[PDB]
Parts: sequence; C-alpha cells; structure tokens
Amino acid sequence: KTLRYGKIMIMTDQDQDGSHIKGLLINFIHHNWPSLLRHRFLEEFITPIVKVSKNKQEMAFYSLPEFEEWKSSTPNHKKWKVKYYKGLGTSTSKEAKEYFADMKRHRIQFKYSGPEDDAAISLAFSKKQIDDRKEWLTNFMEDRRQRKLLGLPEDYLYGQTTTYLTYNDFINKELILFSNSDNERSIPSMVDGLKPGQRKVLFTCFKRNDKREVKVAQLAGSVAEMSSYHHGEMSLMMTIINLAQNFVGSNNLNLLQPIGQFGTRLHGGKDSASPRYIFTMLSSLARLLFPPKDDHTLKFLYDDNQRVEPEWYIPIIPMVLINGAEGIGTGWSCKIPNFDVREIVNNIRRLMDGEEPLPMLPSYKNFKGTIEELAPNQYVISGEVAILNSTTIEISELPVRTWTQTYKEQVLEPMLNGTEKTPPLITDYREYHTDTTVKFVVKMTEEKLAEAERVGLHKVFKLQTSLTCNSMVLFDHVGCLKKYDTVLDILRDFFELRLKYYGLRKEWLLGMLGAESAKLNNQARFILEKIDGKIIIENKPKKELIKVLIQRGYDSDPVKAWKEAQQKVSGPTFNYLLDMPLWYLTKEKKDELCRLRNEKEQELDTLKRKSPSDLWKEDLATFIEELEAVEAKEKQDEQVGLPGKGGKAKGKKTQMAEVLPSPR
Amino acid sequence: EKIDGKIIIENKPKKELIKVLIQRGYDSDPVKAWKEAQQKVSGPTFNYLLDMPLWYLTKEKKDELCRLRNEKEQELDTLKRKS
Amino acid sequence: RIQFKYSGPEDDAAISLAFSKKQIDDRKEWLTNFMEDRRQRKLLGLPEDYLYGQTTTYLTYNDFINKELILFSNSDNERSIPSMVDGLKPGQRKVLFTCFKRNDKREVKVAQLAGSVAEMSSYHHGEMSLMMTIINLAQNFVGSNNLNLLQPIGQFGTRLHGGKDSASPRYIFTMLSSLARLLFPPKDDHTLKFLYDDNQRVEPEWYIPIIPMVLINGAEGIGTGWSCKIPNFDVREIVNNIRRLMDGEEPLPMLPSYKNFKGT
Amino acid sequence: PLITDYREYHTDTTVKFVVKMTEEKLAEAERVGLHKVFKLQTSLTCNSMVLFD
DNA sequence: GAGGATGACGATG
DNA sequence: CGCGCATCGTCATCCTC
DNA sequence: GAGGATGACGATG
Repeated sequence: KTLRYGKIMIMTDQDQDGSHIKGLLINFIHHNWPSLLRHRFLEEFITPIVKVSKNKQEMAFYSLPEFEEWKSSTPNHKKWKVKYYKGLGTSTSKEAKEYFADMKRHRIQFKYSGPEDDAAISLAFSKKQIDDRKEWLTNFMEDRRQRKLLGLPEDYLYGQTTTYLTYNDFINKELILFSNSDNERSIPSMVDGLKPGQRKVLFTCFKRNDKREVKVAQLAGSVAEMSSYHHGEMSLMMTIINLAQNFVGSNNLNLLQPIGQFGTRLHGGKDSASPRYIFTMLSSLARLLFPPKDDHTLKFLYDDNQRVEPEWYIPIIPMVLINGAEGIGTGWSCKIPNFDVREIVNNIRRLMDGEEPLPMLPSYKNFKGTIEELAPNQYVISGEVAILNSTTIEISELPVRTWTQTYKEQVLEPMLNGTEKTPPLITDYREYHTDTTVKFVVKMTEEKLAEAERVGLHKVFKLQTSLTCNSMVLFDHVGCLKKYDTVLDILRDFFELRLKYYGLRKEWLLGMLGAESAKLNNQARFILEKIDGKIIIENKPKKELIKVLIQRGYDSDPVKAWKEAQQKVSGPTFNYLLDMPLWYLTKEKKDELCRLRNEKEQELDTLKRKSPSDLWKEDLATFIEELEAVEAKEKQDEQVGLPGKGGKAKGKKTQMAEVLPSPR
Repeated sequence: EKIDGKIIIENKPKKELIKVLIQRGYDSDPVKAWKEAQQKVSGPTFNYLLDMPLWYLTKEKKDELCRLRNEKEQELDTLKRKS
Repeated sequence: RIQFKYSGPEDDAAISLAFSKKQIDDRKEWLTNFMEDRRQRKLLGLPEDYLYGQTTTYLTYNDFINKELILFSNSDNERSIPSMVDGLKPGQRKVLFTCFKRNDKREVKVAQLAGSVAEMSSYHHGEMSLMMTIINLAQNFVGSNNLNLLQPIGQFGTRLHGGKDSASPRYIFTMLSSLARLLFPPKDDHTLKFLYDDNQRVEPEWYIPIIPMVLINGAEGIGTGWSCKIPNFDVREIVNNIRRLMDGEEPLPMLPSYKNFKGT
Repeated sequence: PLITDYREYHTDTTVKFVVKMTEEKLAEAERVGLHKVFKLQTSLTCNSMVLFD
C-alpha cells in the first residue's frame, strides 16, 4: 500500500521485440524484489497482429501459428480480405475503443509457482550459463528441424482466453522466438556471407538498373516498400552507409561507388552527413559477381503473394573472406578478418586442379604492414616507424583499428606532459595528416631513445595488436550452425556446393537455347513457305489458319512450355507466327536471319561439346580483367589524390618479435 | 493493294519498296510531322507501313478496322460541326 | 573575405526600410518599382546587374539592401501566395506534377513520395516543408478544406487538438483521388509551355482548372508587401454561376459556405 | 462561477455538451446574449484580394 | 472609449 | 526518433487608465 | 603476477 501503484501493466506489439523489454523489466524487478512476484504486481496487455473481414465479419488472430492453423482448417483462401498490423500507426481510435471494450481478453496477469522458474529467469541473464543457453538454442533448433521434417504444426499461446501466465512457458515459448530471430538476422550465412538487410538492399538494387546516381534516403523507402522491411528507417540507412564505406581498414570490395563524404579515416569513420546529403551509385562488379542467369536456380519465398528475395546467393568468392563477418548474436558470434583477393583466385585454381592449397595470410587493401603467425588462430599486427635523426622520429604506417583522434588522446597526451607516475617521454609532435597517409614530426631526447630501443619501439608506442579467430560459426546451406576449424575447409565446402550447381545451370541452359532455335527455325520455314506460297492471306478465318498450322507440323510456343514447366519443374498457340511485321519479307532481314539462326546453333553445339569443368576459369577470366580495370581506376584515383608533394624518405625501420606467451 | 497484289515481297530491296511507296501517292509519318511542328509551332519515313504484324491479313481484323477507321471520322465530323 | 562600408546616415533609413512597422506603403512602392524595372528589362531584353563580378574589398549597405535582400523578398512573395489562375502554390504544383507523372493505382507512402517529388521537381528546401505541404493537402476534415486531391488513409489529425497531432509521414499512407483526372485533363499538356531547368521537362508555371481553387480550398498566404486570405464557398453554386455567366446574365451574390456546416 | 456542470461526449465529428446552469442566471444570460456570453460569434473581413495575374 | 499588447495563422531556417 | 525556437503581414480580441 | 573491471565493437529499441 505504501507504493504509489499496485499493478504494473506493460503493453507491446505482437513482434518479438517486446519480449526483450519484458525480460529486462522482469530482471530489473526480480533482481532486488523477488517477493513482489506473488502479489498480482505485474500483468500484460496484448494487441492483434492481423484481421480478416468479409461481409462485415471480423476475426481476431494473435499468433502466426494460429493464422496458419486457421488457413489449414478453413476452406476460404483469398475469400477473406486480410489486413496486417505490423506497428501502432495502423490502429485507429475506433479500433482502440473496441480494444478497451474487452479487458478480460487482453488484460492478462501472470502466475509464479516454485523457485525453479527463477533459474529460467536467470538462464537468459547469467554470464556463467553460456553453455546452458547454447544447449537450449541447440535443443530448440533440433526440435524445429524435426517438426518441419515431420510436417507436424508447432504449439502457440493465446489460443483461448487465459487469466494468468506461467513464467516457464513465457521464457520457453516467447523470448526464444526473439533469440532465434536475432540470431538469424545478426550473423550471415557461409554460402554468400550477406546479412538479411544487405540481402534486401542488394535485391532491390538488382530490381532496377540505376544507370545514373540515386539518393540514399530515397532508395531506403524503395527498399522497404518491396522487401517487406519492418525495422524503422535508421537501421536500413546505417546498413547502406556500412555498405558504402570503402576506406583503408574497413572493406576491400564494395558494391557501391563513393559519392560524397562517407566518413573519413580520422574520427571514428561515423562522422558522415545525412543520407539525403550524400549520393550513391551501383558498382560495376555486382554484374559479374551475381550473374542474372542464376535467378532460375534458387527458390524465392512467398510473402504477401509477392516474389521476394531468396534466402541466400551464390557468389564467385566467399564474401566473408573479402569484407569480414562481424556478427554478435545469442549463443555464438562471428569475427573473421580480411584476406587478399589475388590469392583467392590462385587457391581456387589449385583446388580445381586437385592439389593441397597453400596457407593464406590476413591482408588489407593499401596496407604495407607485415603479419607473422606464431600460434594457430592468432595474429600479431605491427606498424612501421621511421627514424630520420637521433632526435626526430616519424611513424610511417599505423596498424589496423587505429583512429587519429583516439590514438592522439591515448598516446600523445600522456607522453607530452609529465603524468602522475611517468615523466614526459616526447618533446614535440606534429600532425601533417593527408586524406589517407599520416605524418609525425616527433622529436625525442637522444638519451631516452636508447631506453626506448632497449624496451621496444612497438611496445612503448603501443603499435602491436593481437587478435584471435576462434568463433568460426556460420549458418550452413541447410540452416545449422557448426564451429569450423580452418579457412581451407570452408573453401572446400564452398567449392563442393558450387560444383553442385554447374550441372543445374547446364540443364537450365540446355534446351532453353533449343527452344528459341526451333522457334527461329519455324519462323524461317514460314518465310520460305510464303516465298513458295500456299497460305492465302485473303481474309481467311483464323480457324482454317490454325488447322493448316497444325496439319503442316508446326509446334506451339516453346517459351510458353518453359514457362509452364517452371512453377513445379485454349488449344495450340501460334501468336508468335502472326506478330511479325513485314520487315521479315525484305532481302536484308532474311539474309541476316539466315545467320542469326546459326549464331545460336554455334553456342548450342559448343554447350553440347563443352564439359561442366573449364567454365569456372572462363568465367573468372572476365572477372580478373574487370578487377584489373577497377585497380587501374583506383590507381587513377590515387593520382587524383596526389597533391604534388615529395615521396617519403628512406630510413631505418624494425619490427619487434614479441615473445610467444603460448596463449590458449 | 495487297489483296489485289502488286508489291512483290520476294526479298525485294528496301530502296525499290520506298520508290514504289513514293510513286503511288503514300505520304510520310504524320505523327513525325506533328512532333516536328511542336518545338517551335533521311528522306521519307515508311516504318509504320512495315511494322504491322500478319494479324491485319485476317478477315476479322479487316472487318473491325473498316469501322475503326470511321469511328475517328465520326468524331472528326462532330468536331468540324460543333462550336 | 570581404568587409563592409558605411557612409552617410541615409543607409540607416534603408536598414529601417525592411524593418519598420510604419513603412508598409514604402515597402509596397519599393517592391512595385522593382517589379516594374524587372518587367521593363525582360521586355527590352537588356541583362540585369549583379554583384561579385570582380574582387571587392568593402560592400556598401545601400546596394546590399537594394540588390541582395530584394531577391529574397521577391522569391518569398513568389513562393508564399498562389496565383489567381489555378490557385496553387509552387510546392503543391510540384507535388501534383510528380503525382501526374505516375499512375499510382495502389497506395504509396508519404516519405517515399517526398523523395520522388524532390528528385524530379528540383526541390531544394529540405524535406520537412514538402512533407508538411503534403499533410496540408491531405487534410479534409470539417473547417479545413472542401475538396482534396488525395484520400484519407490513416490518422491525418483530428478536429480535437489543433489538427497538427498527425503521425510520422512514414506511419501514414496516401493515395491519389479520382477527381484530379477530371479537374486537369491530360489533353491540356500541349497548351502551356514548360520551363527548361537542367535540360529537363519540368512542371509549368500554372494550370487551367475547371473551377477556381481559391474559392473551394481558400488561399491563406503571408508574404512581404501584401497577403491573401480568402474564405471558402459552396461548390454547387459555382456551377450555377458559371452557367448563368455563359448565358450572359448577372450572377447572383454568393455566401461563404463550408462542407458539413449548418451554421447560418 | 457561471456554469455548474459540463460533460464532453465528443464523437469523431459531432460534439455534445451536457451542461447545467442556474435557472436564475439563465435569464441574465438571455438578456446579455447566448452568443455573447459563450463567445460563439466570429467576425472576419476580406480586404487583401491580391493575387498573381 | 480608444490604442498598445496577445495570440490566431502558412511555407522555410 | 520526438523534442523544441523563430520569420515575412494582417487581423480578431481585449483590456485599462 | 593473476583475476575482476573497462572499453573496443554491429544490427535494432
């Protein structure tokens, strides 16, 4: 009674986001006041997610499995007018009046019995129960896989009216969906290495041509309109900005072109302007990375009866090894550094040959720093320093994760003045930083330089960086998570998954060329028959024309046949034989068609002659030519970024060999 | 004219075809003329006389065109008659 | 980096000219003189004068007031009050032209439409003003408008609290109305001459509606030198008045009317 | 205090006012004017008829 | 009973 | 992603010595 | 000299 309130009612949407807020609130309350979980202190308010209406008849549905059961149990499909309720802006005051007209349906309390539930309350909030959560997610994934294989429908809540709600089912049924969704959206798969947001953006970009430039804010709305994006607008724009970043230490191959200020390498890289201030344009590499002919390979999802993006893609190279996968999710995580793009082609060629591929080293574009690996899955990265004189010194190259403002505030300020425990190390410093390169006119006492050398230049200035790669967990082609050991095994798995598709593409291409080939052959035969002359065009009925076309061995539309054999794999159709203008009756058109019909025959004979092998190399040849062109453009940009200043002076430089602490 | 039959379609060069189209009183594209007389207000064009599919050679298409050509004449006469 | 120059107290009068509540007629004469000079220069084809042609060390206040701020005054006056021919402001004009560019059979988002309008109409006034203009075009409740060009989809603000309590432009949806097809027939596209900016076909300077919009939705414009405030009227009487005028008789006096309003 | 009670049963478009008042004060309100006391009158003038030709 | 003071306002910064 | 100060000018109230 | 405490982080609320 002393408290200002007696009951706490929280309300969220039917999405999984509210589950996290409810869990955090339960944690905040139970952490200090467990005894208040038995006096009707907490309750819940719920909202609808979808409503059907036909002939002034409405039905309420609060669960997606409930909607699936309603579809499986009712013979009316498309008969009911459906209306989705993703957010709060859709509902109106007239609906709120009906919502508050029935309290016993939405206002539901909770129930607590036995201390065992508290363990579950701690399960999602204990830093010492990581393996327990791992087993929990594994059990749920196995159960979902088994239920999907057996085709048995899963269980859901809010089927009928309820007065209370047990915590055990609350944790085991609702928050687990948020955990699964966060894990699915946080870490990309191993097949394409693209997150769902990047996937939606790239699919929307593929939908159009975009010959000219386009705004980011304008593109975000178009992406959200077709990709069914329901996560606000800021996250999508942030993902687009991350895709746009291509500076040193961020990415190695982007899908866009840098137009505007996308954040510099000086202050965090997050100092970019508004998405409407900046412009963007699609790159030329995406055309070769994802060939259009692969659209008939994967099966798209069916949401809102709309053709949407697929679940993954089939790139020519694993993107995780070129741009890095930094994902943080529940149960596991993923952090893979970058590598060299040139070595990937040589490794793939060696694997196609059948030889053991050479070990790779983490590389970065525009980075001259050497990396030595002493222990497996561990790397040491150091920069380069130049000693011009016994007093002056300059840092030539900085290691990865080195920002100008942070490095300055964390190194120069303690070294310049005398701190509480350390004397002033440096005497002077200058920052002549360019757009990409750095300059340090730093002076130091000659006597202190000997001590700095004895201790270590990389050690005193903190130029060494250690990283370990152990979380090699990625989504498999099936959907499972497996902790990997080496990169070469991932390359071999990708190679097998890619080899599986050469035959599929060959089967799709074979016969499809034959269809247009037979179509052109029939058209040429019709032209030759007209030159000879048997079909009278004197106002003859279409029925006699179709009868003659059937009696003279003319097939129907092959394109219609290939279209019919796509969803699951009157009478005849002859529109294509009558939709031809009179230009076909000219000598030049006939002469060019006589060889156009054989231009396809040449490729068809080549496909019948070629093997599934020797195609990957021919596909990579154009890609290597385009990559050399892109590198030439990058060198041209460097020439643009050339002010006219003198080259860096040659000077003594050394790399420290840290003792190996034998970690892990 | 095709029903009567004088223009041979046996791989004749386009030059002879254009010469025949000029000699038989066939004008150029009127849409091109109205487009030209819009900004400030090779030789002849006959693409529209050759971009027609074979469906025009059917009885039903000819019968419907015979009245479609007069559907516009009715509105043209009405415009010439109305104020 | 250019400094300024001050000579003589007379410039202070100009400094007060654009900032005196007792010199309204003086500003009116000033705008009138500028408009007459611009009309004469355009008719004679003589090029006007401009500043910053060569390097300058100082800048006199008299020319500063008479040459630079006057352009802002003219632009604000041109963009604030609509014309008498169509009664549409330049923002509404750009939005309606962009809407005419497409068909829009289904619904569309407001925030998504604003970018498409800004992309083709050469809009350079941020994004908030365009969305606010779209919201004002969307309002159709009692006491606001009598005939809109859109359809009410969502919460466009109620008649209880200011009418400005609407949600985010992305929260709400919109759809083109069916009356616009009859108000602006497509065949009128060959009548007006469009401007040529960026070598691109853009919206015209005005439109030719079947009825004066100022008498159906009101023109509330506040600009420099003058303003405009016209109340609403009845739509049924407009047709009778136009028929009587086509006949050649003296039209009857009208009375300000409002949709769903029984007040005399 | 002029009024004694009031209620606001407002719909989406229409309004409702269950308002009570002293019968004696109603006579004074009538003598003064219902539109005047409750401020229901609104005056507007249209003089700025300036438009772009 | 009249004049200075207070908001109504609609596109833009 | 909601939070908030103003401009140009015109006019309806409105209240006190 | 080792273990708890402090930030690095990337999509979303």
